[PDB]
Amino acid sequence: AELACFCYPHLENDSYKFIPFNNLAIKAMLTAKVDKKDMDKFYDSIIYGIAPPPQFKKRYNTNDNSRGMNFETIMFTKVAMLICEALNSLKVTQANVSNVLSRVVSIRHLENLVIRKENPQDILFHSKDLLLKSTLIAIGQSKEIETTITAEGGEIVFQNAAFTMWKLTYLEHQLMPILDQNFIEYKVTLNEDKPISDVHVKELVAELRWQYNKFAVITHGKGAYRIVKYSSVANHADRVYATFKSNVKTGVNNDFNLLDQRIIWQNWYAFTSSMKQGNTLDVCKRLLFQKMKPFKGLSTDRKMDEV
Amino acid sequence: AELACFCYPHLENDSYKFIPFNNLAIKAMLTAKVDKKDMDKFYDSIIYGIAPPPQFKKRYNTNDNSRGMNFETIMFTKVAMLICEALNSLKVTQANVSNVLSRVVSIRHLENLVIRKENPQDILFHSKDLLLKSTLIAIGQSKEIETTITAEGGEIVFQNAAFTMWKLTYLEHQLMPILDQNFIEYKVTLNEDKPISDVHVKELVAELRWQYNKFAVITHGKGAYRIVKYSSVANHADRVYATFKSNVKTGVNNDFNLLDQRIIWQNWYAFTSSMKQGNTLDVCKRLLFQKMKPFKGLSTDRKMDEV
Amino acid sequence: AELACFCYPHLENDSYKFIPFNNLAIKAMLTAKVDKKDMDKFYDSIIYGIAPPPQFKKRYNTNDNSRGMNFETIMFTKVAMLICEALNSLKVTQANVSNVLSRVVSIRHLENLVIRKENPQDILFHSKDLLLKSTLIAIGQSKEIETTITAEGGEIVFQNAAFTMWKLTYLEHQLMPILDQNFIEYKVTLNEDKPISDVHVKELVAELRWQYNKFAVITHGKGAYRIVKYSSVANHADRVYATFKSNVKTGVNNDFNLLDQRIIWQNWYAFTSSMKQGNTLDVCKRLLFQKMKPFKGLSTDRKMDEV
Amino acid sequence: AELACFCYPHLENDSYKFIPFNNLAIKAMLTAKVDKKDMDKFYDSIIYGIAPPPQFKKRYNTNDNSRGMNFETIMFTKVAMLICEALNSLKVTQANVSNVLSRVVSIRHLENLVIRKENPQDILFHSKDLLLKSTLIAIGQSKEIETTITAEGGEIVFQNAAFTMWKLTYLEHQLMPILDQNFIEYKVTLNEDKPISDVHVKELVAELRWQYNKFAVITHGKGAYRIVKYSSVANHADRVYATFKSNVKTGVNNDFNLLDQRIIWQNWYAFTSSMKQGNTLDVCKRLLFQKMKPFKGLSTDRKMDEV
Amino acid sequence: AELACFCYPHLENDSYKFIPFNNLAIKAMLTAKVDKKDMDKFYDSIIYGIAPPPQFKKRYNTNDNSRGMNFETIMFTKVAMLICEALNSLKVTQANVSNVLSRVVSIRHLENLVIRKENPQDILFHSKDLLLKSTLIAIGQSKEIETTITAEGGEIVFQNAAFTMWKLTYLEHQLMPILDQNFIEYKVTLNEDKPISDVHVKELVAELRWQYNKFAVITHGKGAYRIVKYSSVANHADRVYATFKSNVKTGVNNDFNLLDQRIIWQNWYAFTSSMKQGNTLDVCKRLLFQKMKPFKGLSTDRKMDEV
Amino acid sequence: AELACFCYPHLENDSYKFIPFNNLAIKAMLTAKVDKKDMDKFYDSIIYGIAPPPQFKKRYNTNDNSRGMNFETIMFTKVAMLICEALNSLKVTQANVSNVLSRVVSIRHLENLVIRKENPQDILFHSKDLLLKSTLIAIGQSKEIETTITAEGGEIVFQNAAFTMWKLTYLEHQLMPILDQNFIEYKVTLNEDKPISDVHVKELVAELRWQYNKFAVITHGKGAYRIVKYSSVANHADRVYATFKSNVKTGVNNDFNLLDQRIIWQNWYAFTSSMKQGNTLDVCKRLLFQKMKPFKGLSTDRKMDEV
Repeated sequence: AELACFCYPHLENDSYKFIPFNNLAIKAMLTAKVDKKDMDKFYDSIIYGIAPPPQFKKRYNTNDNSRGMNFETIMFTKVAMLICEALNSLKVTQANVSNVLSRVVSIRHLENLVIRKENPQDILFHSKDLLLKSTLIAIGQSKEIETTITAEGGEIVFQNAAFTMWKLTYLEHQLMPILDQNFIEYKVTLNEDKPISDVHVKELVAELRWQYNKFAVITHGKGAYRIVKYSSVANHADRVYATFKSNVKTGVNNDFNLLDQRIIWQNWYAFTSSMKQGNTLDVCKRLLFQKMKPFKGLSTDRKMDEV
Repeated sequence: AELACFCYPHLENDSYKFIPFNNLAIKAMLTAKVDKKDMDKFYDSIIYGIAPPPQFKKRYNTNDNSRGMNFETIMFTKVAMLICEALNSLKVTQANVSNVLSRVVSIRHLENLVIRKENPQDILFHSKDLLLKSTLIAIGQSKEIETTITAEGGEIVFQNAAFTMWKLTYLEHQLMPILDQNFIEYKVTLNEDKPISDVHVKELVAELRWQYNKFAVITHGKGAYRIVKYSSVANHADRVYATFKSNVKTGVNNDFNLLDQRIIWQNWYAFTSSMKQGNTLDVCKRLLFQKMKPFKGLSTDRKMDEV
Repeated sequence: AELACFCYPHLENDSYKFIPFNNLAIKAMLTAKVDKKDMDKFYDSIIYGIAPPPQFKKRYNTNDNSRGMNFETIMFTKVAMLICEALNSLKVTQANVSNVLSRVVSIRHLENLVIRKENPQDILFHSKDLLLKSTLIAIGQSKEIETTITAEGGEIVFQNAAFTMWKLTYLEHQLMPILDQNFIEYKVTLNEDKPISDVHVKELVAELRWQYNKFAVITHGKGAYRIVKYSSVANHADRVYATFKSNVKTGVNNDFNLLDQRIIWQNWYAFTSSMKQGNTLDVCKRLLFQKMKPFKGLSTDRKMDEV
Repeated sequence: AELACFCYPHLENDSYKFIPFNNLAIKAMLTAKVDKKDMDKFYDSIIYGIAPPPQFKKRYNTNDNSRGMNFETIMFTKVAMLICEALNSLKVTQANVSNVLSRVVSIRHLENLVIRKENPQDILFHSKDLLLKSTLIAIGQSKEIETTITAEGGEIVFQNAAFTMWKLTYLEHQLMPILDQNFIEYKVTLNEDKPISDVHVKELVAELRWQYNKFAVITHGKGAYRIVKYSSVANHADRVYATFKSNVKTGVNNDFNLLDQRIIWQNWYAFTSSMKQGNTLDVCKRLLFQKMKPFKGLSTDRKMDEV
Repeated sequence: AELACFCYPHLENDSYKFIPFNNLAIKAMLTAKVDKKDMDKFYDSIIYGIAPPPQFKKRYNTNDNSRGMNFETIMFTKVAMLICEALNSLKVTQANVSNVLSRVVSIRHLENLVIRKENPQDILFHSKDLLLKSTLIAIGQSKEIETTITAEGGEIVFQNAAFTMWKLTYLEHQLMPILDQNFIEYKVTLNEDKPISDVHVKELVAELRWQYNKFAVITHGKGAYRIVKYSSVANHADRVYATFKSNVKTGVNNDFNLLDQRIIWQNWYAFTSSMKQGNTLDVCKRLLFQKMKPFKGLSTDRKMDEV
Repeated sequence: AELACFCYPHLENDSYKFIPFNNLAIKAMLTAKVDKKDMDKFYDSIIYGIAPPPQFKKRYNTNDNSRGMNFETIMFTKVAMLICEALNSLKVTQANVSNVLSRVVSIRHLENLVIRKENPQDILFHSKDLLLKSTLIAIGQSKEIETTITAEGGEIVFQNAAFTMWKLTYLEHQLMPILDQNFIEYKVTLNEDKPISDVHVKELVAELRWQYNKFAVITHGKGAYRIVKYSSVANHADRVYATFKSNVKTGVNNDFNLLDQRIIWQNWYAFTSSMKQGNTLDVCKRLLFQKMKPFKGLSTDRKMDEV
């Protein structure tokens, strides 16, 4: 999921521009015999242009690899272009080139932006500005946080004055869909990164308790709630901790937003808050299984409405 | 069926213009939690633009509502545009905005115009003028009456020097088709709103008696005959009476054209004429079931032709 | 439509038995070069058994004949068997063999019996007795008249205490279906060949006037009403007159039952009654086009029910 | 849903036997003109045998009726046979004939038994005894209560030492399926009609709270829990009250089993318990909307398991 | 893969008989809430009969488990029957019941026997004797070794005077097929468990070198060669070592037949021979990666034939 | 396969231009009766333009000829255009016209170029220069040798610093595909026509021995390796010898590049080297069957990698 999997740099017109790879060039690369010291260099397919460094092979699916991406689809091309336009608007310098490209990002998030972008009803279709801003945050090249308007997208299943809830269409993705057919994940974005009233929070918590009782409300600390099956918070806990460590080992400032305590699942708030307080993985995961104790009457109200 | 279900007003360039809704914006609105005092205001979906007031929800079909319209079809879009072009040619003022938009109209009539408009053989395809005039009468913003050239359309099943008979293709509609598969309805329009000869009337009555003996000839008082199954005149009687009352309660001038007595079904002429004389619903419906008594030899002639 | 098209006689066990033809044997016959004096003899295909006399060739469809029957279907076989069982129960003698077999009958009527016979819900499926009686009348080897229980069949579209109305499924036949896709014909059979009350007649005439106004009520004189389009009574008039002549030329007693005058279409009753009075074809057909003059209130009642 | 819709009585061999109707006989009946005083007598189709009294017409679907059953399917036949075998094992007397046959029962319940019966893995397939007992309770001719082994059936979605939970496959029924595609209903049967431990009850309540939070736990008083959407308890409340009245007006002993108070939804227990105390409909329905107040920690446990 | 997954014991007629499970009974079991001390007891589904102990749940596929078997196929039933007939011919005693049933066997091997058995051209179809003997060795209840005639089966791709080579059709299995679409595995069985000539060995080694150069020739020590991709010998090495340990820990006599040294792949013969000499896993696997050194001219001969 | 099968010359603008034939014109020609002395002249179809000389008839497939090409496909047109653009860039003179056009070339090679050309990822799509150069060598009008960049194309199955290996997609060709479904052929092109290191040769020989052990490495002497089944080198040997003779009889300089001795199959190098030394066909083919004798350890290395 490194940006180097979709494009390569080219100083042209005294500046850094980025070019999408040709899937056939990637195809050729995957069949190449490469001298060891060249595993980290761009590959010349001769017939189809430059291709990613052979050290990234495992990122692409083959008849003996399904943990990668389906680079021979259109989406791959579209996702690559999406990345390039955003990177080109940055005018990166030799100094930063490898850093940007070495950055691992979410392919699903990017495919979702493509789907927004190519949709004439979606603002992103009408605003190169928002589109760029939305992509920039998605590829870690922006400080702003993802809000409703800049969201990766999906199917809106609930909306309020303060939040917007999306169903992540990952199962139906072309590039790198989720493989487990029993997967189901939602995302809640703030419409505005400003203070929210108790009332408009109550509405959100009521909808999650009623419509999604079998889901845990968590967050990856980037300003958005993630709705995941309770039987999945373990993995989520794992990956977020890794990412926390990485930045601690990478020196990268870990700015984890715990979000509203009233909304996040108890155990998660614990595991997470512990992590921030700079703790160990094992000490953290303890709290996810630790059956704890500490709005109300919501289910009853919604129940009564229905009746 | 209120015009507010397809568009919203926007004072731009010092005048009122109307914009079609995005189905996805409507989609989002239908999943929204709305504070009570906002049920009558346009909804901001954020991602897809403005959407109709949430007080109109029941106008759209969902997995738990089939009494609405299939707003996620193209037709919806087309019908919305149709309405907008017509409304824009009016240059409505703040004073009249809500009135026009609050007006309930027939969606089927509008889908039928779209079908005429997009048909290169149909004049409406070649005349923005007629098209506008045809739409204006359809959305109650014109005084002229619907005649053959401005008809909602359908399949011409009979034509004369004075009339044109159309089969209403409602079953095969995209936006809001009739659901009962045993439905069948025709419409007869005058080619010209001028006096008609006895002869050219005789031809029309002969075709209705022969080809449509199981149909009642009625009218909704807007200048056109409606051919409906006898097992349906009850509902028709109901809705036309309501509309009569509404305008009496709304102060709106009720100008009901009873049309030719020689053509309209006896009982209907009664029920209707009674209504005009300002009577009660119950007093009116009496006459539809009251087996009464009072051209001829027509069936015999047509019968002889056949043989 | 001669019985000789489905079977051949074989004196075995000192009596006449009849055998169904093999379609392939018929197939071979149709490709045979036959000496003139053999056109009226059964054909030996050698490989597939006996086949009908080559003088009947035009009775079978080929790539250059569609006025015949589709003898290569199962139905052909079934219809042949049907005929044989009935003929075998007669124990025909040398004296009568050729007469029975030379008799022209209706193939559609026979296919309809097969459909009744093979239907477990139909009595004919449970009674070899009725089945035989029904077939015997169909192949002109019985004096009884076709009544509801012995009817050729079809879809019951109306039933009363005295009559049963059937839709003739000829379009969907396998052996010799009607080719004109705009064909539509009904048949009314008496449930009992006894006197019928005025009331139970009124019900029948009311259903024909309401539900079938574009149909003429006639009869071929064999005791059953035939409901045919007015644009078809001409042909019907023709064929029935021919059949009348044939029997007059054949000496065969013409017993034509005009049926109830109150039900039969006026002009038809005339044309027919004239025919019986022993008249000319031209003198007879005159009356079908002669726009004449002489129960009531029926349509109004049915109309009122509907409303 | 009266038993008279599937069979008719025939005293043969000095006893009452019951015979299934032929769908074509029903078909004919539906097209019959019947003298008023005969609306309550069995109809003779002549060709297809006896048919139900024409007063039951609305029980069968036609091109202008979808509130009936699809009698032209196999299921109809199967369901009819099912009923007959059970009724025949009773040896009903002239005295009781009309009572048994006039009894309204659930067609869906009967189709479900057919599905059990014809399933070689299901005991009912191997035991004419249980099958009969299961049918007898289903057609109100038995005092025993429906338990797991005699259940109408469906898909087992949960099972315990004391209960068995079934998904009602009504949407996929042939004879009289539910038409609303958003329908979903479950049924919980006791494996034994004996006292149940608190523990094995706790398991049942935990599964309903976790897996079916959007469902109300009610009962029709016949010894089994019914799991229905909260947006449906209104209708359920209505029909059960009617049935309560009917038996009070019919003098039929109303033995309504309120079932465990710990399991039944609060408001329902109220509405129901009120009904038994002999109260009014309006006084009863009050309690369904009356947001009340009065095991625990279950959701938390199940939540923890998942994690 | 324990025999307890397909059947249960029943002392009937003073002896032990085994019965196949009903898939629906297994289905119910998988939805059951079971008290801990009952995880090792047979489950009573009530409606579908006995089912396997809930402790084996993971052996069956569900919407959240693909590492099990597709028990709802016919094959499951067939494989179960296959096992039962064989076990019933043993007349097992209370003393041995649990041992036999606790035995883990290969499901693919059993599905392959079913395919042989149901094939009229295959001897196993004509000999209950061989069939039983073939099954008995497959479920570890026989001392004889699998030879060509008693082979699990597959597609014969090569045959000699001494051996028979089969392609394992695992990908196309119904019950528990291989999931990796790039899987390919062969099996070589001796036609007779007697000494083989050098010549008829040479033919076998020549066919493996030419036609299967990218395959390693190994064995699981039960008397048959297994042809597997070199990129798979690692797993094979793992599982065979485990099985070796198990029997050492289980006290079960480990009789591993290294087979011909001239045929088995060098490294495998090492790894294996080491294992027998009673060594450690790590010490054993060393030799599989240890690029060693020590018939000929075979490829050249085959190459020349082709040309 | 003569260039005259796709185009005809036309001196226009004082120079030679070439025009593609219309398939329908060819179609007409194939049905023409031609006077003998006209078999070598272009044919005038009158309606579809000029067509090839009737002496080439056997080059086109008909309902009684499958040894030709499917000229009624698009590919035919495309391949013709491809040839014309290349020939037009030559500005051929009257003196050379017939020579160029009489030249027999490979149609498959040309279809492959079309596939490269029309592929936006392929350089040939972006460079009229390379495209022309690639075509020119393919139609024998260039001295340069085919290298990776100018290759006919196919699916890249292996690539190195010095070579590129392609799978010839001949089976799936439109114009003149290979008919034997068991056909399989590869081509190895040098990326640069410069000296290659021993190492980068070793990689190529290792991939051929491992992945293609059942294939002979040969060459047609034009600078590229051809990978063919050993059961096919006979034909290859035949055709290359013919071509050698032709040029010796045609006086055309035979410049046959034997390519690397370390890579070419032994026997082939012999047969070929013999041919060059100017020998007889029979003397040459001897060596292909003569089982001879004279890098290593490669298979073992690759084998070890896999494990």
